Amino acid sequence: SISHSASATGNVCIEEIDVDGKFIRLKNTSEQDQPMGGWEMIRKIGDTSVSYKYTSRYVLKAGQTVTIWAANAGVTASPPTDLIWKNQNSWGTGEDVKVILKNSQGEEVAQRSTVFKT
Amino acid sequence: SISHSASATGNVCIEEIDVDGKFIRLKNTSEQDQPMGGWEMIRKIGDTSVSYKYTSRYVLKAGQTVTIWAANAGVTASPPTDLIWKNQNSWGTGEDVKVILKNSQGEEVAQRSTVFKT
Repeated sequence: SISHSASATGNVCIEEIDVDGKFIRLKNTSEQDQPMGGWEMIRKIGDTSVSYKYTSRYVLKAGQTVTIWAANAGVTASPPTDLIWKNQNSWGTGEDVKVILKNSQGEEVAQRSTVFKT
Repeated sequence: SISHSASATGNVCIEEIDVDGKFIRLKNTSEQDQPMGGWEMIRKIGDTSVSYKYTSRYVLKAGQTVTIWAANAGVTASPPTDLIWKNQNSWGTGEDVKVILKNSQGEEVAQRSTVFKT
């Protein structure tokens, strides 16, 4: 049934898209701090594609994660380890989700999918 | 530079191939505990395809990671969290790796890559 796919071209990799639809977690695989200012994260469930734009001064430090929770998730924001998506609630479950991460230029530096079949 | 790849058709997925060359970590993303008896990890470096056959009754519980430590790594076994690979030592650095998980039937349930390009 469940099927996962992933890719990366650098330090940051998308680690998990929650099956219950409450968070998206990224991680810095490298040992070098990655400035993520101006980066973008586009989550596409079918037709809709919602984009989270990182703050101008964000730095995902080495070997550490960032968990973008939804507003309805019930988890408060404690940056930098945890952040909250502004004005976007849970995306839901059962639908194919694909999350694309884009740098400041606009290239795709990472991806992750969760295609459901039956 | 460094690239990444991943695939999964079930609960168990491969989470990291050590760049230094000391461990291969998996995880049971789903809530279902997975019976992992007789499964095999074919770590394909270049031509060689060394493989680790699992115990008869090992089970990866929900949201639980297993790390197949090398012999020369220096970490003692502490099952079920960590396990050791018999007489395999280090993969090395700068080597393109591919670790393929195999179920008891012989099918592939996971995949990971770490293609290094200067």
